[PDB]
Amino acid sequence: VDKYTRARNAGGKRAQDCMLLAAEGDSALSLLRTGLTLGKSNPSGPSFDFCGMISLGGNNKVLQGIVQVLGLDFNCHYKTQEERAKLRYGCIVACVDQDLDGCGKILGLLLAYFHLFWPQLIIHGFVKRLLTPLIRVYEKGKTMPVEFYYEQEFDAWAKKQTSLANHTVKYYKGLAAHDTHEVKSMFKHFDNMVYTFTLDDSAKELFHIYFGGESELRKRELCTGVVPLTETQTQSIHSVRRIPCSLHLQVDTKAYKLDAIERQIPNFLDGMTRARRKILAGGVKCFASNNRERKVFQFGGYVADHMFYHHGDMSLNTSIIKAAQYYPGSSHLYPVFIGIGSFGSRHLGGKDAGSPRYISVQLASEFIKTMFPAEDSWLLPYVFEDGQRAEPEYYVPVLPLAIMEYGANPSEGWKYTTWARQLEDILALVRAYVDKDNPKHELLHYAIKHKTILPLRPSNYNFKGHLKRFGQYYYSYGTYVISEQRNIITITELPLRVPTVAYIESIKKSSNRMTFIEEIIDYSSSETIEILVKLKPNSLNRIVEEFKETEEQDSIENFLRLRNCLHSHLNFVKPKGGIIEFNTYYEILYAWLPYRRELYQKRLMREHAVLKLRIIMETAIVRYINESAELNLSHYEDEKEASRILSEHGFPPLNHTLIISPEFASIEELNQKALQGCYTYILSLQARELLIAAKTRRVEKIKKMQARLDKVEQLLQESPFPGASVWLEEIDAVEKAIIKGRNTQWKFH
Amino acid sequence: VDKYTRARNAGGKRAQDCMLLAAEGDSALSLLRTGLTLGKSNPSGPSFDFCGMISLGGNNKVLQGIVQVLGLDFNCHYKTQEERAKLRYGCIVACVDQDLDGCGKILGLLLAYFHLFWPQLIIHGFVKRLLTPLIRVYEKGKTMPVEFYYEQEFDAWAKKQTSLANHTVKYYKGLAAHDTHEVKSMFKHFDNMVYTFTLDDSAKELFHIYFGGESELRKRELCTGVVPLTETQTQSIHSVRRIPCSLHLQVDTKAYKLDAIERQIPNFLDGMTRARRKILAGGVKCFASNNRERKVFQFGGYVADHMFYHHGDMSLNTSIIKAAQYYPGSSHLYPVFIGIGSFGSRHLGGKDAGSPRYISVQLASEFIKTMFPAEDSWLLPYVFEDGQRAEPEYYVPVLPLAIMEYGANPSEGWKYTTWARQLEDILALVRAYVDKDNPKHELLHYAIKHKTILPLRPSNYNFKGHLKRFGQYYYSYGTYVISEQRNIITITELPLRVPTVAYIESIKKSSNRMTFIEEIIDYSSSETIEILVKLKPNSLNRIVEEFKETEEQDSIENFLRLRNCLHSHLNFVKPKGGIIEFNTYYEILYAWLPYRRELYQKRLMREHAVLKLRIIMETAIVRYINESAELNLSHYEDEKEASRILSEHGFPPLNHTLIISPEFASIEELNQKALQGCYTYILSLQARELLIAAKTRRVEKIKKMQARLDKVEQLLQESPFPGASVWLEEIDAVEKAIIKGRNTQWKFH
Repeated sequence: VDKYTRARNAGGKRAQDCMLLAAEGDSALSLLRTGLTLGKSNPSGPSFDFCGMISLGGNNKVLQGIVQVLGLDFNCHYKTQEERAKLRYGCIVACVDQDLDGCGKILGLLLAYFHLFWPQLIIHGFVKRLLTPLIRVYEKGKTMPVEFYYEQEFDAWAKKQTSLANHTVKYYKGLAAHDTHEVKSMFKHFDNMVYTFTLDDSAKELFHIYFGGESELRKRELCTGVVPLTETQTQSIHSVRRIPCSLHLQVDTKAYKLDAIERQIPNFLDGMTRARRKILAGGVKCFASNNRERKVFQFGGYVADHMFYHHGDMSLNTSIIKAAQYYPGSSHLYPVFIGIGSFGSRHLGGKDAGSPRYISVQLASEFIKTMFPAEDSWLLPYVFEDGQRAEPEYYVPVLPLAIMEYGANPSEGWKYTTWARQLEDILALVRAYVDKDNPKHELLHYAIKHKTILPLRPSNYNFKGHLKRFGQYYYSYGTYVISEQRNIITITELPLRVPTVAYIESIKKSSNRMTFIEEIIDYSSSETIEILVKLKPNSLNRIVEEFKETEEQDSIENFLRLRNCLHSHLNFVKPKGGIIEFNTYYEILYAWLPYRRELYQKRLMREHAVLKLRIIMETAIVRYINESAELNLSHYEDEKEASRILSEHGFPPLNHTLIISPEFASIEELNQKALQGCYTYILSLQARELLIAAKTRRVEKIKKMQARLDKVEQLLQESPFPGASVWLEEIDAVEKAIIKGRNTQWKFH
Repeated sequence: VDKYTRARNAGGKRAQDCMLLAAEGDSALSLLRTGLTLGKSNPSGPSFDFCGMISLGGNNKVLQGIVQVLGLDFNCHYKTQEERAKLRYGCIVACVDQDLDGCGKILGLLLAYFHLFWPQLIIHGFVKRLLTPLIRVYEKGKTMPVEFYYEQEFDAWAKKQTSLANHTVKYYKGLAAHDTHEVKSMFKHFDNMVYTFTLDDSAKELFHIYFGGESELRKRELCTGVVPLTETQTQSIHSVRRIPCSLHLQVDTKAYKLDAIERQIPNFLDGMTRARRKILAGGVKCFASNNRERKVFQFGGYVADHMFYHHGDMSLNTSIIKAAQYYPGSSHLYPVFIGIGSFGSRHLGGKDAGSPRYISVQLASEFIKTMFPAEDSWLLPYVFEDGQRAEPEYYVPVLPLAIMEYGANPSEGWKYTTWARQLEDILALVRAYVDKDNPKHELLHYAIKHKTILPLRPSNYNFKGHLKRFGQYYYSYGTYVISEQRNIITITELPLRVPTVAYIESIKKSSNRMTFIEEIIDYSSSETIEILVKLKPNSLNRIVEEFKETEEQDSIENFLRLRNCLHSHLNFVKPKGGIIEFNTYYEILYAWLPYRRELYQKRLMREHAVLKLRIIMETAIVRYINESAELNLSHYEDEKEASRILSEHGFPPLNHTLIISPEFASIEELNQKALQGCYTYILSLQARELLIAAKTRRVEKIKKMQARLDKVEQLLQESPFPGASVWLEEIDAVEKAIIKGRNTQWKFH
């Protein structure tokens, strides 16, 4: 009875005709109230005579709320027609958003709830949804648009079209996006919009997996991607208006389950989540003209406007602030921004940063120009947020960046914990893989059979303690000095990633050792540690007898808790989709190596093709320079006549815009679109560089481009793989930028 | 003992030398820890030997926390030197932000707390603050900047300068904005930065007013503006490093008290708060090139980036949504945006809007182009957020917009409630004031002596009920029909601004009238009301005997609560600063009328001056066209030589950039800057329009501009005030845009 509008004929004699429109949220209910009492404007349509509304967004108080209005009995089983004819409504029709959230959450729980208790209602048809168009394309002529209920049904349409300069493509992911014209239009044919769920005897196991525990089988299920619906499946759905449970659950609620765990766990190619990749791409795009200081809320507003960030601002502001912190033992070891201001210190974990009204930010632009090179950002797959081009799917850096900066996730949802690796020990291994004159190039012999002779040990940069390997795990230690005059113990270095004030409180709470120490003061600097622990008198002789001299840990380093264990949970997201757990750090590096050399081969192949057709166009223009006298265009002022004349004298037609600036185009689109254009690389000249003193320029340009094409053709013939000698120069420029940044305190003066 | 670092010599024998740096927040404490243990890099500076730190997170647990570390006794009075020499520190030194918040809140409460209990400590000097530069200007040459502690001390500096093309002006409103170089630089001279508070025997009454109740005297105090410090006062403060309590409280904590009540109460010129004025100016700036659709979070990100909005996004998103709702009885009656989507309905108060990920927005551009005309946005005073030009101080519309759209504030902080006024009754009164042939132009005879013959009654648009005046107040009524067959009462119209679902719950809670009715169902449309109240049998004869037939209210309209009283609290903000309460709606209109005609006079005077110097420049160029033959500049290729030659032949030097585009410049800046420039309106020609076929163009342009100057000179000589005939045409275009919008449901097709 909460937000429930009762139908007129509900519970009476014609209660087998009624529907119960079950909307999620509260704006969907406003759309339904607009559509149901639409009036005399459509006589053949629904109304409140046979439709009632109830809200959702609640085994809770809400799922016991539709039971009270349908008259459902838990003890019944509803097998025959006369036994399920004592319900107060004919069916339920769900009204959810077309986005990742509504069809994953509300429909998924409602179907699982009906399958758990009354599975004979999904059979014979009682749970229905209604689906509203996703994409509408509007012509500049006619008023009735062309509508698509799935995105693949739009991709199969617009691929077969001409230039879409007269069409407006418009996406509708939520029910609050439909205008009054088109919400009036959807309630013309309300009955051609209601689909029915069915069972297929695989839904038993699939409802067992995704809902109701069994986390082992969910971890076995979410390892692969989200395979979208094929063409014959969508045609078979539209033919009979019946959708199976297993297709909707596999496609439309696996995708929610993967969307929820992809904003916590980072991709393993670049080490970023989705929001951090938005921040990096918006920072590359923002600071490209002038590298001027922007404040943090202004750069956050830029990223929200231009990279389509729709999850609040305080998450965005703390992600902008968190990335640019450079204290000892921070999350980023190679930050992508420069923190002009006060971004917090090591003592309370970066939580004492300034307000984002006051602090500023700017790019690194010597690190970020060299780690993520700009001529490979045109070869990466991108995401599309409602038809507009946002951030890429994944960057591929030069050096394996998922194991270089160490960070965890600040939640107890999913397990993820990375400790950094030695830069001097990843560079030796990468340059053993790439270079052929590097004497340890038998790495290939044990990159397959795992026979590993080069090491990867943890970072120990910005760390004055010790790291020791005890059997299987590494341990970090702190340092201390003892004054045997006035018995103050001075703590000078805590172990890795341990903030100071939480350490002080952890000594405060342990009462078995608070009964020895008297007073404790933190006189530390902003980046070093100096803690005085003043002990009670006659204490040092008996704390040795309480806390024993173990070989792994002496008497003081368990008295003051100066030992840390480096547990490491390596759970990552695949590029195509899924979840992968790795179990050593060698495997993350091995996976990274295959992907990067294919970007070297792709961008060299792309450059080779573009140089081919640049040379073709410039040779054609020089040939027009030679015999320009035999073309009296002064009386050929009609464009089609000069076009037909130039078609006779062997000149090729060229799409000159796509030759000058190939913008995110692939190799095959360059091959099949650059030869279909007009003759406006000749018939659009200034007639100012047509003389002799500019022909030498174009002959020299052809000379430079031909030499560069010979250079690219000898780069693609190398050993061990194409583009190898390009990638060593990139490694050297990266490590010079990192070395120039480490001895400037990452300010780059 | 909460976040307290004990000074090293505190409480001992040299405890008269120590300081207690009391920082607000937690980033200030990181700055102080960076500065105190700065090391051997300055030997003559503070350290932890004689300085301790304590935080001020917030008569509480924190103000009893500095008592415990200073050793303050409530019963003592601390009059003589030997009685205040038993404290554990020498003084307290406050470290607060230079912004509106820190110096208003934390210093204000700390000074009031010390004045309430130990007033003999402010005398003889115990409460000190620390002053950090506000503005630094950096030269492209030298490295040491020029520093300013007050803003007036910067305005008196930069006014006396030359062109600031080699200086970078940089503002520091918060303590987290100081870089490493300059936080190291401020701790060189730490002792030239600590100022001491003193009493002046007016602070007794001023501490009595602002702190500790007495809201009557605060309402009497905040009626005027915030008069900033004069030059001789700041020089007298810097001479002896003593600041009075009364100057800091009057200037720096009145300003916080006015900043807090200026984001709730709107200005009376335009009817907007500060955030809504940011949204309007950013919407005018965003949708100016192409009036496309932008989603609400993208337009919010634009306003945060370009108009300097620093108060979160959900306040901004709900203000963008409330600025475009157009249901019956909404806040805006003339919304400034067009709501492409679903922005909520009248039934639950417009709080059932869509998510701002999905809904879109665009400008009105026929209303907003005519109410706020674009050639007066260059004559309004603006605000400056850290040296950059944000939103104006106040718009001045055409029609008095504070009394046309009715809205309240959704809080119990300050009283503000406006009910709209009849458009047909404000237009008659404004056009009686402006026009001289309008026969009721004796409005001037009783705009002074208040003798009022034209009325202002409430709106009754989008309202099907009744409005009746009973003595002093207006009352709104609802409608109903009674079926004497099956005793359902059908409610068809609720009174003004009353949402439906809250009305239903208000009938549900009253148990003395729920004992008669038994069902109540809501079959309303999106914009009309239809509620069925199904009563128990034999009920209608006795509800007449419970609820009497008063002349003001019959038996049904107090049974169903269909009567509303129109209380109206008219509290507004002045343009200069302050709080004004008005007590009728005539007075708001009278105040608005004087301001608008001075903008007509200002923009006509501005246009007159610009046309004068445009005619001067174009006449000079035509004179150069005449005798261009007598200037052989072919061997005068040196620019200074041709400049000195053109200075001889009567040609005036003109700043041509400021003549072509006068950008926010006043009349006197046009008069004293347009005559000091170079001769590059002649010596920068294309030499393509120098021939005969372009001289006719410039002679015709001089003809048009001379006719327009005669038109402006006869507009400034009118009656009753200059620019009167310009303002009637604006009223007619406004009311045609409003009439074109009311019968399109404010979609403007």
